[PDB]
Amino acid sequence: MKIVYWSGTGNTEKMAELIAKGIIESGKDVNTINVSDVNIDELLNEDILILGCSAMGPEVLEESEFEPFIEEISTKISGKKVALFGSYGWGDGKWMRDFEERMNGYGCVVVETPLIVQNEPDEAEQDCIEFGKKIANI
Ligand SMILES: Cc1cc2nc3c(=O)[nH]c(=O)nc-3n(C[C@H](O)[C@H](O)[C@H](O)COP(=O)(O)O)c2cc1C
Repeated sequence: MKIVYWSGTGNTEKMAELIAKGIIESGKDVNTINVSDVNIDELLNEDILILGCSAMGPEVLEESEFEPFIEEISTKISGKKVALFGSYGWGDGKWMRDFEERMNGYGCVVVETPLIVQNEPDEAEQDCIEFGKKIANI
């Protein structure tokens, strides 16, 4: 499996590692890839796309790297299963409600409720691992 994410300070990156840990504990292999190093073609061969990005700018997806990536794969993901996650600061998840609506609008099936954590996981570490376990059972 593959987990693609963008992280500015390391919060979403830590979530990605914990989600990966959950998948691995379930007995499956998984690779975490920063959005800057992804290969769209190899990624589209995956049955489930696991995507993460922190809340950036005015409650939007990170603009210089993550957003263009989403726009690039948008036309070729209809019917695919996707799991979304990310860290946020002062808001209440607006960017994620929009992200979920967007993915659904592209024809994707959002398999689980998006996982959002405020700031660094810390107390939510097990929640991240459990999310990976749910994804591994799909
Ligand atoms: C320029 C900028 C804009 C941000 N905008 C939002 C926002 O609109 N809503 C929110 O809750 N957090 C916002 N944040 C806070 C981040 O989402 C939060 O610090 C998160 O933990 C960062 O995770 P990361 O290290 O994975 O980037 C913003 C942070 C920065 C640097």
